[PDB]
Amino acid sequence: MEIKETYDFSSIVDLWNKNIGTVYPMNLELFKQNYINDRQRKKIMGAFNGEILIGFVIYKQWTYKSGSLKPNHKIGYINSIIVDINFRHQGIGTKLLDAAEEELINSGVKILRCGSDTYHFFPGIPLECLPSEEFFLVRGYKMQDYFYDLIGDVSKVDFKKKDGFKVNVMKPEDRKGLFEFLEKSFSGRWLEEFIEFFQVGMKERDIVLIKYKTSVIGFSHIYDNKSSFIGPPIYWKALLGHNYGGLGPIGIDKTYRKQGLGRLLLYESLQILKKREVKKMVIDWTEKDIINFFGRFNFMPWKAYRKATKEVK
Amino acid sequence: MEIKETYDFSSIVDLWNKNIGTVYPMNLELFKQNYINDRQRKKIMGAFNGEILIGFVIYKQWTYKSGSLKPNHKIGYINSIIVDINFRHQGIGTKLLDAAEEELINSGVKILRCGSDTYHFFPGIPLECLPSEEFFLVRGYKMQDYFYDLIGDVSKVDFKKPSIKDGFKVNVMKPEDRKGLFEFLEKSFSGRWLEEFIEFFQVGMKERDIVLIKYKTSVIGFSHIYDNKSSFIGPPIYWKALLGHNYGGLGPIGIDKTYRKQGLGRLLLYESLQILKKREVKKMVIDWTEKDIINFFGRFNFMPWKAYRKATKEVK
Ligand SMILES: CC(=O)SCCNC(=O)CCNC(=O)[C@H](O)C(C)(C)COP(=O)(O)OP(=O)(O)OC[C@H]1O[C@@H](n2cnc3c(N)ncnc32)[C@H](O)[C@@H]1OP(=O)(O)O
Ligand SMILES: CC(=O)SCCNC(=O)CCNC(=O)[C@H](O)C(C)(C)COP(=O)(O)OP(=O)(O)OC[C@H]1O[C@@H](n2cnc3c(N)ncnc32)[C@H](O)[C@@H]1OP(=O)(O)O
Ligand SMILES: [Cl-]
Repeated sequence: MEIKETYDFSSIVDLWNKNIGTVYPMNLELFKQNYINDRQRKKIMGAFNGEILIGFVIYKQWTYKSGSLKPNHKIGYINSIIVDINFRHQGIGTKLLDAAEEELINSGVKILRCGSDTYHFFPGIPLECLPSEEFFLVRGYKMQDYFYDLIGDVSKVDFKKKDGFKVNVMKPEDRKGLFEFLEKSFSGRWLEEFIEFFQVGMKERDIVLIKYKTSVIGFSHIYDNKSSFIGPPIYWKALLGHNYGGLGPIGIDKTYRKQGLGRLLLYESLQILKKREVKKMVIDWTEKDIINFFGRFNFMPWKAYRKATKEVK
Repeated sequence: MEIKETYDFSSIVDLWNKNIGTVYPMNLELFKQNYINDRQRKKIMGAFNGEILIGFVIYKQWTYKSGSLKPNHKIGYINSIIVDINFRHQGIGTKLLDAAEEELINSGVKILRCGSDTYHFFPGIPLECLPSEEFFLVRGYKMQDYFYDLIGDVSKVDFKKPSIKDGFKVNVMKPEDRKGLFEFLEKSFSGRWLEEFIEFFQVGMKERDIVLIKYKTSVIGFSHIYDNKSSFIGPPIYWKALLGHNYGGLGPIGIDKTYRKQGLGRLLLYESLQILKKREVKKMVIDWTEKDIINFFGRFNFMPWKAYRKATKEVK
């Protein structure tokens, strides 16, 4: 059994699907999009029996800026790790994770996270992967709070509907105002996302803006089967059926919160998706305390993910 | 707004599907199967605006024996409660649960449970219904541990048979094994599983849905398996609308206490799955498992799919 670098994305995707594809169905397009475009220092280590892939870990160090933020080099990530089911409990996972942790630690990482990376597949350890929590815990990762992907069917329910506030799809002329808003209200990871996604296929039609007069005060990113950029809400579209969609992120300026404007933006974003003939759709990577906000629109927790962090000693 | 008894199963199914049908797709065949054949003292109270159902609660008291066991009349169950999305936060849920609880308390109930009933739809509060936990908490229910439904695709993996001791062999049930099945169950699982065997055989369960393990001639264990031909719809295949073409399921599975911890369960499981895999089964579910038993099933590539939280209110 050899441990060595690999970039055979087809072999990886095949193994992923054989092992967890029922719940995290992976296509090669998504895998490539996410891996090739990520700007962090990144590596894939594979476990091999001769030329046959029997497991892999993907891992990253935070070395690229996030909007107005400079990289914190102390932070590393396990994007994913999977050993094939017929090769479990032989030490391969341990060897893979050791290789990745050693490399990260040698490069200055002091805090290791399970998912939550740029171009993540996972916000945290999936509930479907709950048995792996024992493997991580033994290896010094602390199990923290939960995040949730929510699911709803916008075709299924009708909802009932403020001076100077308007919500419309983005037009190309809005670009400048969108970026000023982000620089001001969401200047980290959501800003970085907007910058990078526009360089790899996101259209203005996927963005809804709420304005007060001329000024942008919040946004959503929405998804359907015509979107070219494949974002987290539609990662798992194989489970969502036909005319699938998604929504996230969504944010309002802190100054304008708690007066129903989030609710208006959400309502109008959904109506737009509804008129695009969307049915089943996902809202990604929510905290518990915000579920009810989307739940008023009949969204329910679908998938859960457990945050998990190892402090290097 | 009016609260009254209802048996309009169609309107209930529609309301269910409108509100939670993306993750718990209900149909009338399943609903009727589980509601009508339940033998407990049972009721549905509906909430209505004029003629229109806007909410319901289904609830039960343990009044019917469970195999060798007498009922414990102190246990009541909330089988399900759903208020329509367009009428939430108006106190309808409170009203319905108040009436359900009051009736149950007056018949001698001291322990109220969220799901887990006979002919349940849920083992506990679904994780998809997590925001309800807070609703139940306000009422004095206490949140305990979790159960899981597991999922796998038995078409995608091959396993080496586990190495088997002489005298043991595993076979689909035949119609004469019946006598010795019930002797095994009376001896080894004489509550809920015995009872369900009794009842399920009367409403379409078939020998082909049962696998049995034997030491020479004696029945030492069983599994219940399911596919698109099963006419009894049990827990593993409740949500078969989410499982695609050629769905299946497995559960319960049990080994006589004296034969445990020697690999016999693993053999029973392996062969039960082999049978399924030969029947062209693809995605399948294993229902209502505890955390300590997930990895027994996980060896065969099963993964937790749905989670339910145990929740109990003590009447004071
Ligand atoms: C951020 C994320 O990626 S979250 C998603 C996590 N991934 C998954 O859940 C996918 C499914 N699971 C898996 O792929 C695997 O179960 C993994 C990756 C979690 C673990 O890989 P494995 O190769 O089984 O790990 P490994 O065999 O090193 O360790 C498992 C146990 O077997 C033990 N072991 C090692 N060698 C042997 C042996 N020869 N015989 C028996 N046991 C052994 C290890 O000591 C370990 O026990 P411990 O945890 O008590 O120390
Ligand atoms: C065992 C099982 O069935 S588990 C599955 C449970 N069901 C579900 O999850 C299905 C989806 N959810 C629902 O159908 C609903 O949200 C339910 C059934 C959980 C709650 O129903 P509702 O009718 O909205 O509840 P109800 O209005 O009585 O009270 C809830 C809240 O409404 C508000 N409220 C209560 N009464 C009033 C009133 N008269 N006017 C305005 N607001 C009110 C309170 O904020 C209360 O808060 P709390 O939840 O902290 O107590
Ligand atoms: Cl941000």
